Amino acid sequence: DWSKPLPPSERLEQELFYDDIPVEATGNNCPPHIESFSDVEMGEIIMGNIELTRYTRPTPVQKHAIPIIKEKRDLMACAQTGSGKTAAFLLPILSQIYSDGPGEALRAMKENGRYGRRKQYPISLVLAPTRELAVQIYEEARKFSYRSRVRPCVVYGGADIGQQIRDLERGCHLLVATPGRLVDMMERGKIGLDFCKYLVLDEADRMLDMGFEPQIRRIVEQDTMPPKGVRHTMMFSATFPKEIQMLARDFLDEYIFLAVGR
Ligand SMILES: Nc1ncnc2c1ncn2[C@@H]1O[C@H](COP(=O)(O)OP(=O)(O)O)[C@@H](O)[C@H]1O
Repeated sequence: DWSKPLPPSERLEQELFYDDIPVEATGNNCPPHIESFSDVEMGEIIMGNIELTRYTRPTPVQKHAIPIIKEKRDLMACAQTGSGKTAAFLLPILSQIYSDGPGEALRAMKENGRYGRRKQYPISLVLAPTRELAVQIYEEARKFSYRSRVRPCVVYGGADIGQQIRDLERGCHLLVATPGRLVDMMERGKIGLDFCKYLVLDEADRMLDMGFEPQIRRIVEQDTMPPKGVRHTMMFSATFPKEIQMLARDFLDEYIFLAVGR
């Protein structure tokens, strides 16, 4: 069902569509890396969209992070920007979702709430420090969710929350958001973190530099999100100061530390 692609759409494909660096990797029973996307199975939809995006081979961070996430192991990864981090986590996550489906849980619930008052339960949550990074992540998600049942969404401050609220209502299996706006959404009862199995923190060090830790601890520890060990968590940070080390200690479980040249 959720594994079978939908009929193509010329209109969308229009809209939608340095290496060999040594890597450090610490942790228990760390899953082996891939040299090509076909080394592991991610389904027709993913492989189909990888072709459309013209991704020949995985980048370094993609080579080690993808199989680790596929194996449902928590991850802490220090990689520079512009290294393919985004896809490194969206491909395996989206692949997992297509394979498993939404579940009879979120399925037998697609019809709740009232007209103009629907609560959404994202299966996946991605936190970014800025509207720019959030939008990028979001665009990459649309390309990989092309011809799939997954509907990506993105919310952030600095723009009307009204339009954003109306977009969420239409459905949201994967949510990209800046911490501030997401907290707003939750207080307004528009978002529930009860079924969130995938949590990604992109550029965590940048988020703390901006003082987003309170809102993030609020989002992850002071609410309804499944705890570590149950949910699958991934952290991406270019630097690794003590604050980030502590943030990883609290949010990650028996994780793998991945350093791509830094
Ligand atoms: N495996 C890949 N092969 C070829 N190009 C890629 C690959 N992964 C990402 N890119 C290119 O890099 C860009 C995305 O960079 P990005 O992943 O957003 O950096 P970051 O992860 O730090 O945000 C895309 O526009 C895409 O063309």
